[PDB]
Amino acid sequence: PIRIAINGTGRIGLCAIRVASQRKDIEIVAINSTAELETLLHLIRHDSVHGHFEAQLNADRTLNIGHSKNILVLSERDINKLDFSAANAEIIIECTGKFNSLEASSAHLKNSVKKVIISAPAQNTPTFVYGVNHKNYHNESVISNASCTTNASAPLLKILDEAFKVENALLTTIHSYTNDDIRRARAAGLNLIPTSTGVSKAISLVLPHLGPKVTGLAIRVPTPNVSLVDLSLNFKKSVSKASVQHALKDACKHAFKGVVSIDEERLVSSDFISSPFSAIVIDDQIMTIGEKNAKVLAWYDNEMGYSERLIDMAQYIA
Amino acid sequence: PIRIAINGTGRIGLCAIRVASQRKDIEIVAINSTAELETLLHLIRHDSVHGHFEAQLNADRTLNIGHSKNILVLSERDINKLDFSAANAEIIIECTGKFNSLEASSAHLKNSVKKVIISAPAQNTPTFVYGVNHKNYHNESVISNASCTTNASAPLLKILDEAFKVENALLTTIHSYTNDIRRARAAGLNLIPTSTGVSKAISLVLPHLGPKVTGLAIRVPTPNVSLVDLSLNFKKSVSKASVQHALKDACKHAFKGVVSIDEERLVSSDFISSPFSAIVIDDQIMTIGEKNAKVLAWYDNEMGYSERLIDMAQYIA
Amino acid sequence: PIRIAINGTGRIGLCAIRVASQRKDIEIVAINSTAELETLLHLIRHDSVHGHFEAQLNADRTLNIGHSKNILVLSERDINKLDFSAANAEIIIECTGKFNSLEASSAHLKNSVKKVIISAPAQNTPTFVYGVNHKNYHNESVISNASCTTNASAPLLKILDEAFKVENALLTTIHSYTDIRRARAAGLNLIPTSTGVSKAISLVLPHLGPKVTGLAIRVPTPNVSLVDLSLNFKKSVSKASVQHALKDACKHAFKGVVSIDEERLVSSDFISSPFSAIVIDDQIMTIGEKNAKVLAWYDNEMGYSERLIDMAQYIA
Amino acid sequence: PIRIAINGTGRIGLCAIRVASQRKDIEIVAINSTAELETLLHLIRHDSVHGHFEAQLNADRTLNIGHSKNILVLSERDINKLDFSAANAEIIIECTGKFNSLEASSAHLKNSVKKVIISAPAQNTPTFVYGVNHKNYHNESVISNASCTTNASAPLLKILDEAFKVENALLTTIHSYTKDIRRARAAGLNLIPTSTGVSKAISLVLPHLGPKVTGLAIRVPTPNVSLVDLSLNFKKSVSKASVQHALKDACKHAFKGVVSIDEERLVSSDFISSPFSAIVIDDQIMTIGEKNAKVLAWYDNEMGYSERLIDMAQYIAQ
Ligand code: NA
Ligand code: NA
Ligand code: NA
Ligand code: NA
Ligand code: NA
Ligand code: NA
Ligand code: NA
Ligand code: NA
Ligand code: NA
Repeated sequence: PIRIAINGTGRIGLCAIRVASQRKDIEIVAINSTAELETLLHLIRHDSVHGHFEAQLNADRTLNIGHSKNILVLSERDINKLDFSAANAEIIIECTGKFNSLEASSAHLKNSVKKVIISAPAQNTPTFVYGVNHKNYHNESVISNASCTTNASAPLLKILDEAFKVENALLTTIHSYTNDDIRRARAAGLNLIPTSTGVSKAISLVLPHLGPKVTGLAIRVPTPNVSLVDLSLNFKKSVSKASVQHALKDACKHAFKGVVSIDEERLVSSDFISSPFSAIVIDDQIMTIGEKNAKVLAWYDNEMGYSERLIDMAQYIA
Repeated sequence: PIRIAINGTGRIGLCAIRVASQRKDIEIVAINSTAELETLLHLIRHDSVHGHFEAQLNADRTLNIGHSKNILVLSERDINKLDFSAANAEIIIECTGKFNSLEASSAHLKNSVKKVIISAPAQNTPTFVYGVNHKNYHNESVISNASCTTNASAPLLKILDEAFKVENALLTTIHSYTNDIRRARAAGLNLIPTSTGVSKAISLVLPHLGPKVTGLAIRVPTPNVSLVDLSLNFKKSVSKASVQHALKDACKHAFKGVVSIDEERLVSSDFISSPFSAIVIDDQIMTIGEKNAKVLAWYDNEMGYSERLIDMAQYIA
Repeated sequence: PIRIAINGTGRIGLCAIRVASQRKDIEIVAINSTAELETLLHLIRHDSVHGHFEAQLNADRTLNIGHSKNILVLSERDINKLDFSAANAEIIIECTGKFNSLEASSAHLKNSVKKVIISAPAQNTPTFVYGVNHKNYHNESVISNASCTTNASAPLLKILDEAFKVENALLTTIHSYTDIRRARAAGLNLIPTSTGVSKAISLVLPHLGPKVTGLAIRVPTPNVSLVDLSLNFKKSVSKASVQHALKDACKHAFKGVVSIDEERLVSSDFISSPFSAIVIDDQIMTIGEKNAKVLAWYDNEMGYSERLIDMAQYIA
Repeated sequence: PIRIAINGTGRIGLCAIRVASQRKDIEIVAINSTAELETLLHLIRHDSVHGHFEAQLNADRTLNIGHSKNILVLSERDINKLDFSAANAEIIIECTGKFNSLEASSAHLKNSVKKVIISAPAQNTPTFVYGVNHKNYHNESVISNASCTTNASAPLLKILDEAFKVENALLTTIHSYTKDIRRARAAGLNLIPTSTGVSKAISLVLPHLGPKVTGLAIRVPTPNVSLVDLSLNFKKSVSKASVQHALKDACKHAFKGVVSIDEERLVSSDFISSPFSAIVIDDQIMTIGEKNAKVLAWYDNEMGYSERLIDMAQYIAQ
């Protein structure tokens, strides 16, 4: 199996642990956490959003979770002292948020450690979204998995561009913040909060030909975990509700199998908690206006889709 | 004063009462409510969103609110028995939700009662949005004030069409719901996509634009303050600054008192009880390519609409 | 298998369907619902709180759920026209809220149909709480399963009275909900409400009911509620002795009914719990010789619904 | 007027600014904040809970709010460098949460500074609750105003003890929130029980009662308006009517302006911004047996406490 270590046990790290533990060709050899061991085990077992999970402590105080039966637990805040090579980790999943740059995360590249995947946008760092541009990977030692919002948006842009040619698009993310710029200085409270999110630049990293043609924003909403992306697109080729439906359905069967899904059951946001998909298209709400414009909406769990792609990327770059 | 009666004391009726009570050239002569007198008084006085409000009972058990010092309180569910004419009302603000059609609301027309404004979309009913097409009013006896969502989106459409010529637009309403199979879902804390007939609603007040627009709503569990998100494609070229400038200029002139601009980077709860039909989010205006813009605006889904209701009452009188 | 019908597909009716479908000795033979068939199916399959559940439609348009393979679906508002007898139903789980009285629910009784359990407090109706007084059943044909609040509090009152002898108690239910106060917007408010605790407890523990009273505070969270008992006892208590008395009851007389949380969990961890009450072990406290505070969680749909079916199996 | 300075502009410091600005015998001469001046002015003016407030910048970059027309704005994190004496401050309202101890806050006692009131429980610090034990104040230079919870419960305990003699009481605080493993869980939408050292807290202000009372808090995800729920056992026999009368009488007399009664059957949101330490829920008072009662009371988590903080400032200045 591919030997990985997870650095950081916030929400993303915890979800990565749970996801990676279920992949038969992964072995988690080490977790580094600011939490004491017993607290870490509690947090893995009990989750306000994703429910209960099986995890045990071995007699030797390693963790035993799924396929990963011998997980060393560390608690070293100083990246220069942290030694994942001693656990024979090959791939570091960097989930602390304290090293989100090429230079900072490169400090992990010690002795036998092969690669780092940063679970966030990272300054000066090659960025990949599984299903979108991962096949452009060329042995880079330190990469970014972008954001949950880009992982939802970028597949949809790619499908729709390949089918109808995107001339321009406007994206609104409805970002569910319950479990997650002067407007930031206020209590979130139960407010709707608009925020700029650098969509164009973010898309440019993984779809360089589209980034300059798209922009948008986020609206933060006090609901839990499940977010929605709202794409308003202008295409070169003429479109209908049916042709757009077909292009998305077909991609989910083929090039985006396991990454994009379609909801034909008229479900609501809570139905997608813990979904593994990067995006789940809201089929019945696909609409067109004029010859060349469409609106496409898609759900995503802002933790689980991203975490599944993070471990997909680990498997791929190995 | 213009003598009005309010039928229904749900959320819109209550807000209409509060608004009307503060207008010097309005007199609320009657309120018909399914609530008992004392309950009605409590609901007028204490509001979980809009706060506390001064109201008294007179000795003779009429209500006393602001400029309306002698409001008769009725409790008659049958519109054919209901007689607002006994209080010399000239205009009905129809807020019950039970008579949202021309045929049904025409039952109000008797004796002194010459006009009805329905506080909702209504079948076969002439529909007006103040600032958008109210000047086309031609003495119709029963009209609709449309919805809160249309009152926010239609002004923005008209301003931007006049400036840049709308070719197409997509409108997402983020509809605050704290106060179709998806509707069978105990909303809980769900986000809920909903079709809303945007094209038809806009066609009623901007016939030239209705066919060029569509969209939807996303119901969200926050209170009162909603947002509309317009994605527009224009004939003329645009920029953030030129869109900003067109909206700002409209708020000084033809949409004064109807559309406002937020330049202070506020959040939703800052607009609770706002009287505007829409408050443009200045800093979040954006464009892409030569011809496309995104415009967001806030609105309180009760208070903007209720202010317009009474504006329309004064105008049609 | 014992053949039951569910009348009403609100929250409690849906949860009773799901629970009953997983019990091998129960066959659901009919459901009556104001929803159209396809909508009912959707609501059984998809739940904003309890998650996704497997359910299928047969060719003949009966439902197939768990051990209940051939469920007749009805839609009849008139209790006199409605006939669960045609599916050979012995017991009705009455969950509409429209017939919460002995007189009203008696109309179910016809043919195969021998018994009704009303899923709420019902006027003039023999009331039982499983593990508290169900063994006092003497074949009554219409019974009430009381409320979710009483199913949580009555077991705890019984355990603690037997151990230490209740002199008096005050109960506060924090009731998760996602009289002029009822005209006020739910969401956005803590709402105190009287709930006739004393009377409700008197129905199932007649000696205790007069010694207790309380109220509820309605809070905008989903499903998982808490009961907060402040008790004065004749015998002396400590955290340790109270803890021990509750723990022992969970192993013995209240096994499967009351549980203890020793893991310091929070409310959302008990969503879908089958227990009538889960005691919050670390938050038990005493003061003076004679006073204790005991908290317990409960899912206000699932524990109650498990009890509903438990009671069906018992009175059969 | 009494010259005060406010250290810290979190929620409590912001409320203290607004309350103090409206007191004719107070002058706020300085505010120390981690925020830049323009951001502070924004936070004072616009509040998600208490609404909009008038505040202006003077030409000389002081703030002008209510009776405080010349407020100096500082941004010094190091308490040893911070010089409130340069603004002739007499009373420091210590609202940062970084110096909640006698030793730590005594660093404020420089040059012309006369007194410090800490807006939190503080280690080794004389603690006072206005209306409960403030008349026991004896010139102490550093004091604590306790917590918002204690400010609600202690007045009720004192009133009811004086009337009927508390033998024992059990207190549950329903705390509206917008080592203890439960704190490792993002609050989220959860109800969260927490031990809160009620007995010790009460002991500080009512030493004779602290040993007879205990309790806990349940954290609930509603904004600002909290409830205290007291279950009391008395020496003297009580009735609903006698308990009602005792509370009503105290609100007219010894607790005028501190405790009030709600006879209008209102709900939590109706008390947002209330200045009272506690608002008794009159219709929900109940007794059982001869000697036991339950009493509930509302309070705004911020405003009641902030009003008392400035009341205490005015009191100790004299
Ligand atoms: Na009517
Ligand atoms: Na105009
Ligand atoms: Na503004
Ligand atoms: Na509006
Ligand atoms: Na008691
Ligand atoms: Na304390
Ligand atoms: Na006072
Ligand atoms: Na207080
Ligand atoms: Na005062």
